[PDB]
Amino acid sequence: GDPAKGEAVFKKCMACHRVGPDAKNLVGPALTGVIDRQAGTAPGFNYSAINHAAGEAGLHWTPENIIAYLPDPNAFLRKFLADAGHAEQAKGSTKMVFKLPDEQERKDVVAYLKQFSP
Ligand code: HEM
Repeated sequence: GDPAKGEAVFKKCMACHRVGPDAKNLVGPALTGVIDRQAGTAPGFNYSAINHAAGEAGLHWTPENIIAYLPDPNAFLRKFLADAGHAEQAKGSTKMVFKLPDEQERKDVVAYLKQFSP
């Protein structure tokens, strides 16, 4: 992944997300420090039941998980919960109504996000 190109891909995320110092929540949660962060734990953000449940079931945003998540957020979260033994909690839908199908763009945007996490 190329972080330089990733910054350009992030333009597709900026309508709802912010990264950087004192980044604040908007329609979506701040993404500073999201790498390896438990899903649904960004301070002050009101998550969907499914995004919250996935984190409680063990979902952490490793680079691999973000890459697999971006092409279809709902599909990823529902499968994660089912595989974990919490299928009953995968009936809802995530508030993130956006998809990034292209593999390269996904790799690059994740490379960019890694710059803002330990
Ligand atoms: C390549 C594009 C984007 C990236 C990298 C991205 C990444 C993420 C990630 C990793 C999460 C989970 C964060 C957490 O659990 O703390 C998330 C949640 C969310 N994103 Fe995005 N996002 C992108 C674009 C968008 C856009 C454009 C929108 C909406 C038009 C959006 C709205 C949201 C919302 C509302 C949530 C919370 C979902 C929920 O609570 O169910 N995202 N995003």
